[PDB]
Amino acid sequence: TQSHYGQCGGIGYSGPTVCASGTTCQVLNPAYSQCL
Repeated sequence: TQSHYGQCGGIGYSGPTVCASGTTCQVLNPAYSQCL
């Protein structure tokens, strides 16, 4: 899984798109899905 503060999604986003537990794959803005 992806670590705390590591980016998860948003801007048609590739790479480690699956967060660690406790933290959420966020939706702060359309581009900004992060592990918070």
